[PDB]
Amino acid sequence: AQYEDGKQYTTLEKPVAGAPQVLEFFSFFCPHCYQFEEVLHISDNVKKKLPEGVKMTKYHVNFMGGDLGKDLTQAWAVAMALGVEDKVTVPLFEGVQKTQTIRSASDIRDVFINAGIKGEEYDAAWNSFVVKSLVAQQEKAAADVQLRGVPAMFVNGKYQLNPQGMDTSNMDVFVQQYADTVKYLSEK
Repeated sequence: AQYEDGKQYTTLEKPVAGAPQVLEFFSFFCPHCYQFEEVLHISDNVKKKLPEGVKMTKYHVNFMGGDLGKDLTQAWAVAMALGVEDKVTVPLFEGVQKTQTIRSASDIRDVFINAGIKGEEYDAAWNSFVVKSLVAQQEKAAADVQLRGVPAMFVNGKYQLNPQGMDTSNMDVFVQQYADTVKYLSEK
């Protein structure tokens, strides 16, 4: 075939029921996630080729960057609740990996403040139980697939993207191949 299990994707031998349709994991500490987000715009290009009626979910993970890592998962919970993912993603990536000015929860918060979320609104979110459950979900979803590496994408709880088996000569070509795989898996 042209799409083979084990070549552009793998199959979970322990499929996850009731999963988000398209589910992506990242970490602001993860160098390839940095590339995926601002150089490649994977999420964006996947969305453009996804079918009618498909929800795209993106979650942060704890297992990189110790204490800041968890903080970052809480702050991504905040970003989701306030619907400001689009406004903090880029400055969080550059804060952790480029400029290295994010060293504490406080520095994380600054990115939000500078992006126009108000202090009280952020702090309110930060401490809210609605955020607490969104942290739970991120953890639960990573747990359900025993996730040990990012970036990572799963489709319908049963297939996992395998980017190491796609050509990386051309970056544009890598992305289309990646997205087309997701669409393929989506229709399966």
